[PDB]
Amino acid sequence: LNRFTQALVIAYVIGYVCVYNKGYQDTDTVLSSVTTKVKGIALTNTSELGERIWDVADYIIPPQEDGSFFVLTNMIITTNQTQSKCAENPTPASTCTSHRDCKRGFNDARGDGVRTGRCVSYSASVKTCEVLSWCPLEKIVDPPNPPLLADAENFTVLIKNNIRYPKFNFNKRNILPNINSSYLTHCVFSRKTDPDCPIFRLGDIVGEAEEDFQIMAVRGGVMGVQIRWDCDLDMPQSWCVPRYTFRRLDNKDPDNNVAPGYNFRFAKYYKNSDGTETRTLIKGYGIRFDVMVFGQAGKFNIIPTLLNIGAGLALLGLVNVICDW
Amino acid sequence: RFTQALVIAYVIGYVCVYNKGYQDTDTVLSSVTTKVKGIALTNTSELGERIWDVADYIIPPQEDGSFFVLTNMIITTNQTQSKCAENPTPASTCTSHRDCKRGFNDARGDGVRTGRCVSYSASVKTCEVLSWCPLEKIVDPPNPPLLADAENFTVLIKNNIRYPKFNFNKRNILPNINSSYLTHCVFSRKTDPDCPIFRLGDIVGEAEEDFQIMAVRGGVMGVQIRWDCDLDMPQSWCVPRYTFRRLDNKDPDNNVAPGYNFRFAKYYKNSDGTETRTLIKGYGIRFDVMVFGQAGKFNIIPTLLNIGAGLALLGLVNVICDWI
Amino acid sequence: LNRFTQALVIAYVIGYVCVYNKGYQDTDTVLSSVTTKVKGIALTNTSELGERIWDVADYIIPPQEDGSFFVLTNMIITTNQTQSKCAENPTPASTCTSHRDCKRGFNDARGDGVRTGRCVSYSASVKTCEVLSWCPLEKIVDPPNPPLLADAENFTVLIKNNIRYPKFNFNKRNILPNINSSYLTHCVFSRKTDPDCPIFRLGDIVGEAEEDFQIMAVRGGVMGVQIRWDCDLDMPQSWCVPRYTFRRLDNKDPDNNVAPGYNFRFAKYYKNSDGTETRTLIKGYGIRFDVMVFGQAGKFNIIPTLLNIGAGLALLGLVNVICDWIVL
Ligand SMILES: *[C@@H]1O[C@H](CO)[C@@H](OC2O[C@H](CO)[C@@H](O)[C@H](O)[C@H]2NC(C)=O)[C@H](O)[C@H]1NC(C)=O
Ligand SMILES: *[C@@H]1O[C@H](CO)[C@@H](O[C@@H]2O[C@H](CO)[C@@H](O)[C@H](O)[C@H]2NC(C)=O)[C@H](O)[C@H]1NC(C)=O
Ligand SMILES: *[C@@H]1O[C@H](CO)[C@@H](O)[C@H](O)[C@H]1NC(C)=O
Ligand SMILES: *[C@@H]1O[C@H](CO)[C@@H](O)[C@H](O)[C@H]1NC(C)=O
Ligand SMILES: *[C@@H]1O[C@H](CO)[C@@H](O)[C@H](O)[C@H]1NC(C)=O
Ligand SMILES: *[C@@H]1O[C@H](CO)[C@@H](O)[C@H](O)[C@H]1NC(C)=O
Ligand SMILES: *[C@@H]1O[C@H](CO)[C@@H](O)[C@H](O)[C@H]1NC(C)=O
Ligand SMILES: *[C@@H]1O[C@H](CO)[C@@H](O)[C@H](O)[C@H]1NC(C)=O
Ligand SMILES: *[C@@H]1O[C@H](CO)[C@@H](O)[C@H](O)[C@H]1NC(C)=O
Ligand SMILES: *[C@@H]1O[C@H](CO)[C@@H](O)[C@H](O)[C@H]1NC(C)=O
Ligand SMILES: *[C@@H]1O[C@H](CO)[C@@H](O)[C@H](O)[C@H]1NC(C)=O
Ligand SMILES: *[C@H]1O[C@H](CO)[C@@H](O)[C@H](O)[C@H]1NC(C)=O
Repeated sequence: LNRFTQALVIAYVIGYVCVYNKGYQDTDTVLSSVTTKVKGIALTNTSELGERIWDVADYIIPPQEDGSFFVLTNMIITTNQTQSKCAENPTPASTCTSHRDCKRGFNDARGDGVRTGRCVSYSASVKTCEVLSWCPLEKIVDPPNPPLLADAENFTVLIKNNIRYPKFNFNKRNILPNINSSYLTHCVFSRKTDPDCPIFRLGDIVGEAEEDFQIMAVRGGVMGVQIRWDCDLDMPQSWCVPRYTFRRLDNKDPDNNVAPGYNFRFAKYYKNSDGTETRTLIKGYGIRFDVMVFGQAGKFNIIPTLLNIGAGLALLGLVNVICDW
Repeated sequence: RFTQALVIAYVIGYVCVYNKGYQDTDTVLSSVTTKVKGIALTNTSELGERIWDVADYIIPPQEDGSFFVLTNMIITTNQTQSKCAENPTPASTCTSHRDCKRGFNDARGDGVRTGRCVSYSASVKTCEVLSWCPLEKIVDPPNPPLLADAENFTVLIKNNIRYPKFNFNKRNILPNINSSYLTHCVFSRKTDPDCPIFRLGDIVGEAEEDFQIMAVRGGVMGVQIRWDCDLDMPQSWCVPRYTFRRLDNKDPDNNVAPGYNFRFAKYYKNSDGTETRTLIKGYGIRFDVMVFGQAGKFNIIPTLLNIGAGLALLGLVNVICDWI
Repeated sequence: LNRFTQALVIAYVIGYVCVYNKGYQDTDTVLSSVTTKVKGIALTNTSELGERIWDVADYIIPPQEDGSFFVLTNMIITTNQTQSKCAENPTPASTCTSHRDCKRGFNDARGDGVRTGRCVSYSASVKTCEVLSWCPLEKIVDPPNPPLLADAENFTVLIKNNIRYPKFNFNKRNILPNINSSYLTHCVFSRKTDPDCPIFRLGDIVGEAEEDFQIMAVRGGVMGVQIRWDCDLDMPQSWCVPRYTFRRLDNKDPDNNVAPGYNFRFAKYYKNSDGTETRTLIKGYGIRFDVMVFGQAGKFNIIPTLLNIGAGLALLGLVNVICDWIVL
């Protein structure tokens, strides 16, 4: 059996660990850099404001980040805000019977405005603590449904990705050389037909991830666009190609978390003709796209090959001793 | 027979529990999400009581992972494209039209120099420059900080992570957690260790620093999240380890641009159609969420490899020590 | 010749793989954090707008990102935009003979504005589909040359980089301790004279990368500022130093790609005195600087050393068999 185990370990190292595990290569992680450009426009027949356009280029993307990017899909717009005092929103913690309940400063922190000791009426029927803040306060209301920027589904993002492996002084780009420029003029990614088209539709991105753009885009979320560069360096540089994946990253489950979906506040400031400041507060919901790039590669190397082969010999010594037992 | 019992206790006992060398390694793919909550009041000198809603007014701008909380500032207003005197400086000062060179003397004092020489005041005179005017006065930042209420702010930090190799992923919000809990919990090493909502002050504090001394001139806080999991263990044992470091140097010497700050502006189309802007030198603390980690389950490839060398190693151990 | 191969593998492991490959160390990747601050100002004698200043601090850098940063170098400014209906731009797809060609909503998506069914004249000689949108449209024209913010070449960016190796509880900063503060007051990086000056001039950055700031800055691009921390931790902590590299990242070749160079749109919003909104649309071209920090380090360790030595012994066993076959 001594000649049998010896033929087993030789088929175990060369056959198993050197093609299946490919242990004869040195590893190297990817040094990445990405670039996005979103194209589209969206209409909205607001209740009172009437038809309105949002050019996803300028109006839709706060702000214009490096790798990742954020597409506005839904919103609650508070206007004509000015530095002033006013009534908090009706709430067990905010409600007051008189000047005694309102404490200056402390009752402030809670309702997004600083409380002055004064107690005022939120309306005729009810009364609550006065707060100085950006006024009028933001109404407490649910986001519109369907989403205003529902046209977002049909947007499209061009994703350029240059990568390099420092160790192997090798680099490549997600736009393969065998590609027409007129092709990228109107192509759009799809696993089936056009797999090399770096322009992805937003909906397709969310879809592919087993989700639904229209249900998401109401309260927001974050989509992970994973690009994987797993190349065999010893193979032709032509075989090196990006593998695109798509995940929803945040939790949809209302329980067992907080800040469901994804959203943030931002503002537009306007010097009124009176010289006084006013701002428009915007609670924007949307989908944030995180472009996550990673990978590994390796050519042949004598250092790792000899070191694995060496242990394969010592391992055949034990194996023949395991055959004796 | 004694050395053979030593190497067996050396590999299985030492390198396979202490070094845990029977596992395959994998680095983390991370993704984070922050939301800062708070508000702050300022009784400016002249401007009087004023509110800054850390949500909208306090965070320029709203970045991905990391985020930046405005804590102090020097506000220059009513800026317009125009000419005016540079700030008094050995390089900028002039005796007459001869000292002011057009364009060149520009680069230095944050405005372009027209050949003209003008008085910065009655007693002194310096090169005229076109620029955003009036210039930003040269003054120290307020102390205490205006947005000193910042200490008491709180940041929710969500962190989803995945290990590609082991097709495994977890989130910093553990499943054994009420939603009402996260409604008002606040992190603390002692009582609530699983509360992902950290107070800013606590963050700076924990790092052995002081929010009020920092927030005056600014700095950058590293919020390190470490995911070191044993994948062969139950997926339930996989948990984030939070650390806190100040990253920038507080020492005035041996560096430049102490603390952390930047300029930004607010533009306003005047009714005359002419442009004016408000220049703001914002100081603050920038929070860098740095996520990293490693994990590994059992694997025959690495185990046999290491055991193999352990045998060859007992050959040199017994042959070389017998020679000694 | 067996005593010969045994002296060969010994000189192969200790001599080759343990000094040249340094395989006796454990590896560790760098934890990084960077901070940039760009300083400069730039003038522009626009056609009609006359002399104008852009303080790279505030006016030049949309927006103020974490690691990477973006310097505005060229632009096409569309002003007095307001929500309104107006003619699309002349195009085979947009052109219309009458009300019949213009479909409400659908002909919208294409020309950056939503089409109302009505067909209007883009001018006296031609007519095209009316669209509601931010109006007037952005004229279709090529970016100015030379670039308006051509003064950008002479800007300078301070790049502060703190790094740490978690495993070895070791950390260091790209500003070495042997450095005066007055030095960094006016130093400027150069491979030759001042190699330890973390304040790089933009042009020098692009130059070093074998490119030209003035040709780039017209249509934009992205520069990779690579910082490499390759330290030997068993060596004195003083030998640990950053190596700076520079490499244009985007493709200049017009063919075999799209979105050549680098640019984006952004806007300035103004509440008109009438209460109505107006905005200034800006197609900004520029160079985006990506600070890419990476590295590896390692001290001595018995685990990896014994491992490699162990295989060197088994390797000497087969090496005896290699000279056997050579003997025939
Ligand atoms: C440029 O020219 C090619 C013309 O064939 C085109 O190739 C294909 O594109 C379609 C996309 O739906 C595939 O259905 C089709 O199989 C491909 N055709 C063949 C057989 O070549 C390329 O896509 C264009 N650019 C390149 C070079 O990829
Ligand atoms: C999850 O939910 C419950 C309900 O809020 C928490 O219960 C509180 O928990 C503690 C610890 O057992 C009690 O001492 C308190 O009396 C409870 N508070 C009140 C007033 O209801 C429970 O702690 C939470 N579990 C976790 C995630 O630790
Ligand atoms: C948008 O809103 C109005 C008011 O309901 C409607 O009359 C008009 O048709 C709508 N426009 C489009 C293009 O849908
Ligand atoms: C997106 O695409 C299709 C095809 O144009 C269109 O019919 C549908 O209305 C679009 N969805 C939205 C909500 O814009
Ligand atoms: C802030 O400043 C003024 C002026 O001294 C004072 O009258 C007012 O009470 C202060 N506001 C608060 C609520 O702290
Ligand atoms: C702003 O600009 C003009 C510049 O001449 C000056 O007259 C005016 O005083 C300034 N306005 C304010 C409110 O300070
Ligand atoms: C935040 O909290 C405590 C609450 O008692 C208070 O003492 C402190 O003044 C607050 N800090 C600041 C700086 O407002
Ligand atoms: C800029 O533009 C004008 C108009 O051509 C010229 O008169 C003026 O000298 C220029 N300014 C500078 C400082 O170069
Ligand atoms: C800007 O917008 C309006 C509305 O279309 C137009 O009537 C007006 O002429 C424009 N103003 C200027 C300054 O050209
Ligand atoms: C920048 O620097 C050089 C050297 O001072 C100067 O000759 C050149 O004019 C400058 N470039 C621009 C665009 O001002
Ligand atoms: C600091 O000081 C001395 C002053 O003579 C000078 O030689 C040296 O170059 C400076 N060191 C650095 C790091 O610039
Ligand atoms: C917004 O709010 C206040 C409410 O009293 C009103 O005085 C002001 O005119 C409004 N601003 C405009 C001009 O829309």
